[PDB]
Amino acid sequence: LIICETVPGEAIQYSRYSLDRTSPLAGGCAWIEGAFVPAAAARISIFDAGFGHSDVTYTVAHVWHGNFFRLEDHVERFLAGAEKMRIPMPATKAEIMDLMRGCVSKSGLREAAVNVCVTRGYGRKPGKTEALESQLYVYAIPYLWVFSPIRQIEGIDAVIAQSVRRSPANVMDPWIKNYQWGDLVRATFEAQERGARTAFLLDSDGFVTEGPGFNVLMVKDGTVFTAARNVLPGITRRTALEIARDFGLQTVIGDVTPEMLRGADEIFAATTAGGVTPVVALDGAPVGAGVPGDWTRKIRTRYWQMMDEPSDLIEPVSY
Amino acid sequence: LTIICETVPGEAIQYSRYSLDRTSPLAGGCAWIEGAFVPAAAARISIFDAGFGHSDVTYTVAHVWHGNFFRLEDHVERFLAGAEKMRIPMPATKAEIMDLMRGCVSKSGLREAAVNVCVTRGYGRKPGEKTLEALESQLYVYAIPYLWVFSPIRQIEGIDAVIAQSVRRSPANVMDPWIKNYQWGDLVRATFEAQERGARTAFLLDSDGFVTEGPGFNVLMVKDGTVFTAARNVLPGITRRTALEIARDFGLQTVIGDVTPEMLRGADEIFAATTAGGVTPVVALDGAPVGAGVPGDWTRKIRTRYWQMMDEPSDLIEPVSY
Amino acid sequence: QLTILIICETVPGEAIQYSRYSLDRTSPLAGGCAWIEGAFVPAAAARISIFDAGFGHSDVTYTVAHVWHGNFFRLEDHVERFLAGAEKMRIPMPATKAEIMDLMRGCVSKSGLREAAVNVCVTRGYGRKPGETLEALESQLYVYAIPYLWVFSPIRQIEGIDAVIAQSVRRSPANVMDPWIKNYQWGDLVRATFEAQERGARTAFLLDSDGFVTEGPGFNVLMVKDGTVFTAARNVLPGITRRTALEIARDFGLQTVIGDVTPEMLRGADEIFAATTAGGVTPVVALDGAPVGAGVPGDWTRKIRTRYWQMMDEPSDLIEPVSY
Amino acid sequence: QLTILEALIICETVPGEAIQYSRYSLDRTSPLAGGCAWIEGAFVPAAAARISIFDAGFGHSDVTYTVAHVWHGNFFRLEDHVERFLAGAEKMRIPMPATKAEIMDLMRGCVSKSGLREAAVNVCVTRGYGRKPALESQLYVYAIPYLWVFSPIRQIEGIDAVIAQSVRRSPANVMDPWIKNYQWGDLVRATFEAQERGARTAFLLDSDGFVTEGPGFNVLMVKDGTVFTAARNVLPGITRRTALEIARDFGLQTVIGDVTPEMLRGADEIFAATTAGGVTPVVALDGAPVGAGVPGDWTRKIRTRYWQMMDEPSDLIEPVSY
Ligand SMILES: *C(=O)c1c(COP(=O)(O)O)cnc(C)c1O
Ligand SMILES: Cc1ncc(COP(=O)(O)O)c(C=O)c1O
Ligand SMILES: Cc1ncc(COP(=O)(O)O)c(C=O)c1O
Ligand SMILES: Cc1ncc(COP(=O)(O)O)c(C=O)c1O
Repeated sequence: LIICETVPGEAIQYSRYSLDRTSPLAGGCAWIEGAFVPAAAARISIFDAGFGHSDVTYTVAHVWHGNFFRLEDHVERFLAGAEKMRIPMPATKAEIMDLMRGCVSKSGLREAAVNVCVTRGYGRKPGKTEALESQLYVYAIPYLWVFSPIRQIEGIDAVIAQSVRRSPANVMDPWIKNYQWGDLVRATFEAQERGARTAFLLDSDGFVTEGPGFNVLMVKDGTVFTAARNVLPGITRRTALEIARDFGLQTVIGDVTPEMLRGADEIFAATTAGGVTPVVALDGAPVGAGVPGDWTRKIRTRYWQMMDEPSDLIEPVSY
Repeated sequence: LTIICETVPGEAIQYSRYSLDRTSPLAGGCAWIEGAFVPAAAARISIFDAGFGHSDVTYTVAHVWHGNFFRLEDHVERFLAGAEKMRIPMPATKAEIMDLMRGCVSKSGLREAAVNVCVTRGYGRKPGEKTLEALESQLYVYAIPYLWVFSPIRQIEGIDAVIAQSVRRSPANVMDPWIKNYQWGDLVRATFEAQERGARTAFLLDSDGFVTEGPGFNVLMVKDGTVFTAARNVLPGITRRTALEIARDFGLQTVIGDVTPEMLRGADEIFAATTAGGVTPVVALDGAPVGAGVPGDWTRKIRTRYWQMMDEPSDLIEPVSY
Repeated sequence: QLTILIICETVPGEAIQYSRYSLDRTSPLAGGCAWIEGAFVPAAAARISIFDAGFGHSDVTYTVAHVWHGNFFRLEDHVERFLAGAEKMRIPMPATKAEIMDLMRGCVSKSGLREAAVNVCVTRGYGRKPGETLEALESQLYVYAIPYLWVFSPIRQIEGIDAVIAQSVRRSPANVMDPWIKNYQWGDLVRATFEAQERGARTAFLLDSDGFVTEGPGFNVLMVKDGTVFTAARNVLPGITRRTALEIARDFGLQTVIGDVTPEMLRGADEIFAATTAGGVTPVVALDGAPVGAGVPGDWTRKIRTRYWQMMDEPSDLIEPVSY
Repeated sequence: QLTILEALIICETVPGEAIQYSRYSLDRTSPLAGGCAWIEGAFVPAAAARISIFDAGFGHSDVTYTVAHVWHGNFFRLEDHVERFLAGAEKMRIPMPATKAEIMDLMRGCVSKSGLREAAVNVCVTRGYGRKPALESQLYVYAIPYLWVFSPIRQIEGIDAVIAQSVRRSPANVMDPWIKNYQWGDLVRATFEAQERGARTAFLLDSDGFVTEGPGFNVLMVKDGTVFTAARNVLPGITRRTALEIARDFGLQTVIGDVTPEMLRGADEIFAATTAGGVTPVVALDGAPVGAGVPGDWTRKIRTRYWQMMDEPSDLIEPVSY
């Protein structure tokens, strides 16, 4: 089922530096039950209901060129989903941001993926009081790619999965970022069996939702369409839609049919682990012209250039 | 959200009378983690195991009662088959798994225990990676004191339930309940709804409106000489399997097949079945009594025979060598 | 017994009043007139072949446009939705948009009815038409104009109705038979009506597979919360009464959102109302035995209802007087 | 263009095989010869049978029905059909305006007056169009020449099918396929999909991904000596019922229960079952051969036995008095 090669001349470029590895936390740092530890050594109690019940939600913020991107938006969504899942939060928004910034700073990574999750926990904590049994776990590790940097430029192929559907809103809601990947994993297997890189899942009514780790967007005659129901409201998606509106395009978050996809001018995936990815073939047929689309490239370009432009959306890490 | 427990004096559920020597640190609860038997309270897994971040894991729970394993072989076979269906390579043989489970219980000293075994997709190549295609999957095992979904008292006196209206069971073509798994998002939602509606538990319906199971147990009903229980969108429970064997031995018909809410509302009796507690009468449903509103005759006979099977020599029990 | 639905009682002084006139019954078409297989016929004589696939397969779609005070309301909107659904259903249309509107105008005119419901439907047909060619379409267009129909009575339009969220039935999915196409497949909707009756309410709202609010039997469901009007996007007919209510709402300065509606949204709503050509705008004053907001017809609902009926007497691109 | 039935009096059949029409002459001086309906109290020529446009059976599809057939002048399972018909009308809550005996007499009369020795006989009941010219339900009956979903040649040579991916079968908790009904929106969509993909017909899945039925027929499969067919979200067909009786008489096991696409793709044989044509081999599915790719061995024996039952005196047949 640390730094990476990227396309010369294109918008995705790691930082040019070298990491001080005297620190055992350099390269990847987790925070577990009050301790900053080397990511490789980070372990959780097997009795955490985050494991045995998948009673856990999370988000992933990224750092690029030493800048957090939309860290505040991420933690607010993380917090809103934990409230929806009814998991009490054992730390404030400010505290969580500080723990994430601490994991990144300690790791020294300028290109990084920062996971924070909260679990229902494993019962009373070692040692207090009504005191919360929820557990926060954080880690900052090298930036993750669902699709490689080369494919961020050259594009991927996809299928509409036929053997599995996305988890319904009234079973376990994709709106809450969650670790229940049973359907997403099955869809990844199906993609492999059919010779594609990834799969889009349909919901029970047959509408297009998302894929294993990314939102799905399409462009058609000057409008960008993306699903409202049975998907995570991704923050890459939010950015792409803000970019598209700046470019004068219209945006619609609403029901997306497979016929809409098949007729689309352009399709692309969006996720914090990779950014904006052209999808150039669907179910064996070309998407539009079969090459990364015009709007796709100009949205992807703007996305990466934002990593370096001062704005309310970026926050430099203090290392 | 919701070593010895109080039991009802004189009824069929009684713990072993004994003293547990605590000289060994494994006594009271023992886990097997990455090649080592450790005390349960110290059992920890890598946060990077996909069994966590993707719930890429399946498991079973077999129990020990009066120092006897109950249907250990059936549990391991089912566990192995679900792992195959989930496409998780198994890093152990059936015989190996059974010996780790016996070892955890033996080292724990517990005569009444719950024994969990699960396999996850793993966290990448194991430490001491010695080749690329050595299996990355992880097997974790633990034996801890026997767990009760419903208390020993409720096993005798019964519980009340609701049919959930705010959540449905995971469909077979999303993540199949037939594979025992840790994706409890819907089961936890149903637990919250029960609490908000003032009932002990909830039964979930599937997308077509049929009765499936609840949070940690199968649902069975009795009507005019037949025991009915869902086929689709449920775990094929081994407590359910035993209850149906017992029913047929009592002369009743058994039907594994679609169960409707109207069937439940007309039932003579309803009961829950799970390894974590056995056979539990369900005496009220959506605030209305089930049958005569007390534990039914067949439920009580099945429950009694079930616990007696923990003592009676059979192919179903395997005594633990402490 | 099931209750889905020339002059009926209305509330005196309120915005709903029939025309005061005398219908002359000399022409046998007066009071109700259908067009069936090239012929205008009295409504009571209107019959179709039992072998029409619109019956045996429900291979049929339709719309109902209404006449009030002798004015057609949004006739062209209706025929445009009608045609678009028939194309979605792949039923070839045996007439042009213009021809359809003329037939509908014909039926109303010949009926004499100043308050009427005008149904046009197209079926896959019963095979080769009498008098034929494999060339010729087999689809059948049927039309009728009969006295105006009320899902909820004129008095309930003023005083309000009570509803339940159905728990024993769900709305047909988009990938089974799409509610977006107005259709005659009312299996789920009839089940929901019976459940309403069993639970002591006037009607029921159906949820879809994912547990979201859709529509009721013959009407759309709208709600008002803190200055915004909400109504479902998916698994509903895009009603033209709904379309009109939203237009009115935005001219009152309210926001509007067509999109997913949850049961919890409804349970917190300030107001709830139904919308349909067969009766207009209906207050929903109790849901699942609980009061909706204050439990009386709500402020905005009453303004929207009032304005809707006023629009029947206001020349505009939306109303076309009937030539009697 | 929609093709639901391939073969709308006598049709061409495979010489020497089990399906053969009667050789007789129709007395056509009667207006009813060749097709006779009963509508609102009168027998009328089928081609002039018309119903009120205001019948809720049209405007709401508030209607259920069955079709029993006559072969070689014998009604086949007439009583079973009327009993299924009546039970579905009760489930749909449509009052029945005639007795079981009165229905069977009207069906027999329509056949007798038609003179058809091979006939399809439809009986339906609708909610009606209001107070009649008390109870408003309407019964309509017609006997017309026997109808073929698949032609007599393909009853022998077999057909090809696809599993529909563009549409799903109506759920039990929307409009239950268990009640035979005229709501074919989904079945028509599946028929168009079959046509687009170059196959003669399609099988529909339900919400959970299980195999249900097709447009006008049940789906059965054979694997290693057992016949499987869906339980949920299908009509409990009487051809299906007959085929499973024959299978059991032949010594095969029969299982009415959940059928997966994987099971179909693995089957030894697949066949369709319906009153409009009988038992049809399905020799290709999604462009792959079913089993060996020829009409299967058990399919052929069941089909042969089915047609021989049209002539063998038994509780299954009753001769029609013309
Ligand atoms: C029509 O009766 C109908 C509506 C309302 O749509 P209009 O406002 O009349 O266009 C809504 N939902 C259903 C199922 C209907 O049949
Ligand atoms: C299921 C799913 N959809 C979409 C996303 C991406 O959303 P975001 O842009 O906030 O990372 C994720 C992240 O991996 C995801 O898990
Ligand atoms: C969802 C679910 N259903 C049913 C069961 C009961 O199965 P068994 O009797 O094999 O323990 C379990 C727990 O044991 C379960 O988690
Ligand atoms: C949907 C459906 N399934 C199955 C069947 C077959 O049922 P029977 O064998 O009783 O005719 C029919 C008959 O046309 C049908 O309409």
